[PDB]
Amino acid sequence: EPYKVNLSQDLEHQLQNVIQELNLEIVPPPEDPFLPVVLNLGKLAHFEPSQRIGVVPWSPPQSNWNPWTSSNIDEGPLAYATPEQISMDLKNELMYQLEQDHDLQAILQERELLPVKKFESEILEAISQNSVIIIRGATGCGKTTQVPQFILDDFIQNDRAAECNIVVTQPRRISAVSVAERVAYERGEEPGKSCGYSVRFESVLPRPHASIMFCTVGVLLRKLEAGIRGISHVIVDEIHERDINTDFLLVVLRDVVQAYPEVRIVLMSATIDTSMFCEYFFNCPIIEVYGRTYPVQEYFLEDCIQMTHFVPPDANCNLICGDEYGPETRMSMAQLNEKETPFELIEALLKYIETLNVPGAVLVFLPGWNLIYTMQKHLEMNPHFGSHRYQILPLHSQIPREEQRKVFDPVPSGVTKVILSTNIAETSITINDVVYVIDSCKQKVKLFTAHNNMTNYATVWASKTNLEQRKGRAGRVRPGFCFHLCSRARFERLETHMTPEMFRTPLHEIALSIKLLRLGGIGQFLAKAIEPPPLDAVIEAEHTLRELDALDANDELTPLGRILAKLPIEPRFGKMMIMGCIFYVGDAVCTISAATCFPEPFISEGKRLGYVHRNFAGNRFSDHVALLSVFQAWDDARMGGEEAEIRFCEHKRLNMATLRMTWEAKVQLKEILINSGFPEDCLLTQVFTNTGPDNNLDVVISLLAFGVYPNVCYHKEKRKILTTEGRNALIHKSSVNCPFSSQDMKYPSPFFVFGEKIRTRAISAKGMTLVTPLQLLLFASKKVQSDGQIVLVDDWIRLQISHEAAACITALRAAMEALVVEVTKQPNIISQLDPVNEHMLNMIRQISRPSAAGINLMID
Ligand SMILES: Nc1ncnc2c1ncn2[C@@H]1O[C@H](COP(=O)(O)OP(=O)(O)O)[C@@H](O)[C@H]1O
Ligand SMILES: CS(=O)(=O)Nc1cc(Br)cc(NC(=O)c2cc(-c3ccccc3)cs2)c1
Ligand SMILES: [Cl-]
Ligand SMILES: [Cl-]
Ligand SMILES: [Mg+2]
Repeated sequence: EPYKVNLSQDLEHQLQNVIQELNLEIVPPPEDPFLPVVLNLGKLAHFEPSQRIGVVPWSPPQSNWNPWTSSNIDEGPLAYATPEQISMDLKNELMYQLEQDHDLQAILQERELLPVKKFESEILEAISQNSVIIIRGATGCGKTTQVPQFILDDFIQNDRAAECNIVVTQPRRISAVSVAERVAYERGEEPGKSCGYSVRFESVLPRPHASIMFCTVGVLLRKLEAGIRGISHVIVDEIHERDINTDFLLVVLRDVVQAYPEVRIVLMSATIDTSMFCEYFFNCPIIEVYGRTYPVQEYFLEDCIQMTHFVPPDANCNLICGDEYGPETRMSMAQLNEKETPFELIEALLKYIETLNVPGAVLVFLPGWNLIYTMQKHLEMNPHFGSHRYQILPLHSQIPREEQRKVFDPVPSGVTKVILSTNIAETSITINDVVYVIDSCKQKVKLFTAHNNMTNYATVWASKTNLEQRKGRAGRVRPGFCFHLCSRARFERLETHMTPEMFRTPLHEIALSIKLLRLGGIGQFLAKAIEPPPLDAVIEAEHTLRELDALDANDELTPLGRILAKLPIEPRFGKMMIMGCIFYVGDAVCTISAATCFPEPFISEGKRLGYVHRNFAGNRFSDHVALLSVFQAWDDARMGGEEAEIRFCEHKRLNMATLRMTWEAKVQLKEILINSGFPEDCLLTQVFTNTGPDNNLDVVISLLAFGVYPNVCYHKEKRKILTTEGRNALIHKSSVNCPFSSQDMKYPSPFFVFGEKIRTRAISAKGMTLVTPLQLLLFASKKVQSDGQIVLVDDWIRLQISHEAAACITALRAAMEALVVEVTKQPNIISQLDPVNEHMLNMIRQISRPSAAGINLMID
């Protein structure tokens, strides 16, 4: 039914007077109430379109240049020091370290036994003679940790240390950091000397000479605006993962290596068909790397049920079982849901592994942290799996690096190490005690569908290549056992390979990177990829960027697009942050934005929020206000020094690591807006109240509606909400807006904007913030139609509201867009806006108020 909006007569008129002063078109009302007219003003201001394939330039290392900071070395000995001097000094330093440090000699002795060591000479010849090589070999040979070292030490030992600066790309944040720490440790160092790392919002720079930067590809791409300056070698690691940014970088690097053949590219791959990569890079050589494998006995779901005598409480391949297996096996398998992972069978399998009386670690492949937590809980219930007999360790990207390194530690005699792992343990790391693999046969992939703005953290079937790779992890120390939890018939219906990310990932961020780097057309450049993305993804990226006014009608980068290109967040949040700067609430909007890059700081364990966490929300029915209020309290507690911070965080059940990384990310976002010319004064920390009148916070909530659009919903009763699609959905358990018990919430408005629309067995809105009907019209709606008493918003909900208010508010939206265009041309103008534009912003400030829509959040 149409929702009744109670806005005052004075507000009606003030809106009309601002639209008067903007000399703007109040789209008049229809004659026939069944001829509904579109209120949506077209664009009221544009960027002067520009005229319409570039190569990223390359230059080699040189002694007076810091390639990591992209700046001349002017202070210190290294400003004038000769390459010969630098090389002699680094060589002398290294030989002396090696002859003095006994713990270091011992570590080198371990290095010299890695399978890859035998191929050191062959690898180094191939690189010295070819612009591009591929190093191919089984996971655990030592490609990742040793090859960057082999190259550096080659230069150091041959008196040319100064001529060597290596970029190593990794498809994951966790790999870039872990490998940097591991390689530093192998060289008797911490990151910051010969090794360093750069990931989104965190870096430890290496020394400028004879050094290795481990990064994520996203970092190297954002740093390319000035070219690859002072680097001898780009090692692209784990190319077989088909991480989308790695696929993208291979396009860039192939044009680099064609134009600048003195550069060295080294691609490194697990044992897959690398023909594609070889052919792509002008039939470059492939260096085979190998060492001792062992046979691994493979079993499937039928073999597992039979040999454990286990009994449980697309077509279904658990009803298919051959006649060489007994009837209780078939009857038991046929009771298992293929969409579930049988946690109880995994327990039974661990117990069967005991009876073999061959000691070794068990690696369990589980798709996400949810099934690792679920497995871990289930085990730590049964006292059989206590400290006396078992060390059960989780391995996922989000647990702290102290805990992640424990998977490599050895375990007391008579205790069995069990690793409950994501696919990090498939090809990117090697745990050395492993004799037994239990394989869920599933992957976790983020699927996004634009048409309905639906996110699905999907549990999908692994590939045969994934099952073969997972089986290989059992056969590094002795003959091993791999227990696949899929039926033999399910295995026959598995794809050979996962879909590459390039085929199933939104491309608007890569599109911005192509345009910032002057590489040509989005379509044109992506057509040269090794396996190009689907057309509809390209069209969808171009549509997103034009709608944001990041591209002009000639598909060229606007001054707005150039700032969004530089901000390492979702473009829509980038634009939200520019709007925050204009309203002088930049700090708060940079915090909302930074927080989307990290897990929730609330340690809530998948249950409904308790009293302490709900309290951070005040009277705003907003997960985002809760998050801003946590940061304000945390930042106050931190005045008391580290231990006061630790105590505040564990007394409030907060993840301190997440609050610190989010804070660092906010500081970096603010720096980029500063260097784009936004004044310091629009980005200051602003104390606020989450209970009393606060116009700064009202504007932040208006801008959050813009940021998360089109995620709007309407509350019916209890946890039931109506989505943009006219569809029924649930309030996420996580939300301060989820009813703790049977007490139903009394929302002063039924409208919510939210961070994520999530598909599981149902549709969920996670990260929910109540907005007024005025904020809906202003920033949480594209198309609005009026019959003259009733408005239809994006074809999914109706408001009973003045035709004049609705059209006046839609015009404010259009007026606000035009100012954003003008502000991005010259950001310092926000200091000194002409009066009509201040009145426009004051009107948005006013209709952001709860009072503006007849709401008082202090009276329930
Ligand atoms: N943090 C660590 N602790 C212990 N061993 C490690 C660690 N990191 C790597 N290794 C060991 O180094 C060896 C080489 O690993 P890596 O270079 O990743 O191989 P590849 O890249 O060829 O798969 C393996 O035996 C692995 O177990
Ligand atoms: C473009 S290139 O390939 O020639 N070099 C290159 C390659 C890669 Br991967 C990363 C980086 N730099 C960084 O990641 C960072 C630099 C800083 C910084 C700190 C203080 C002052 C100035 C810069 C912080 S992170 C550089
Ligand atoms: Cl191996
Ligand atoms: Cl493929
Ligand atoms: Mg590797």
